[PDB]
Amino acid sequence: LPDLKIEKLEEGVYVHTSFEEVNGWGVVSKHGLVVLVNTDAYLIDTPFTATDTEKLVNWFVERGYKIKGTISSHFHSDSTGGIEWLNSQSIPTYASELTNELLKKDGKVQAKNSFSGVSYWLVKNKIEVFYPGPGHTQDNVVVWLPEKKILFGGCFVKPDGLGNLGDANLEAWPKSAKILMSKYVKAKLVVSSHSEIGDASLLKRTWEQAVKGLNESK
Ligand SMILES: [Zn+2]
Ligand SMILES: [Zn+2]
Repeated sequence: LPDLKIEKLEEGVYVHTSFEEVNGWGVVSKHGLVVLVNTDAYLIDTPFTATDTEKLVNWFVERGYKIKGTISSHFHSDSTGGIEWLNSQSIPTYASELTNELLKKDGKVQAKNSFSGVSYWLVKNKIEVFYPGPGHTQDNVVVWLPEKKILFGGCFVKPDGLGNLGDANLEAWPKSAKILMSKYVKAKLVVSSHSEIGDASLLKRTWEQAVKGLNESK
């Protein structure tokens, strides 16, 4: 099983990539980010496991950084698997109240901090959490970095195919995807969960795949 990967994307922005093996899929990988605000560090999604989340934390803590908060883009374990351990560490965890509501239903540990609004600033003018509408899941949120013009779209951004439809809203995804496009028309980079990095075109490609996957389902 490949090691938790950490790669500097640019100043103050790192992509963490963790790995899971699941029968009927082989070895799956998952991208999140760590975002620095000066010497404050923020986790955008957690690794699948407590153990990899710890490694991720330690890596930055040992380099001097203070883990100030974590935000999970949706309720599925590939974003939320580390929440429990981080809670036991008194490292502050966030999720929208819908994500938290869905985590509870799933029998999962909830984030300690939440918010009810479409938009929420985790750091004043530096980290914005935004809910486009239902897509991959009812609750999926994106994370925007205004200074850098980087959008982490989580599993909502699916330019090459929609992936797991298990909890999806095919009816709503096209609308949500358009809302996303209209909000962040000047994105320079778009980091997704299971696709390589790209520019703002990825948001259009998602709208397109949403519209396709929808038609297919009828
Ligand atoms: Zn998911
Ligand atoms: Zn995913």
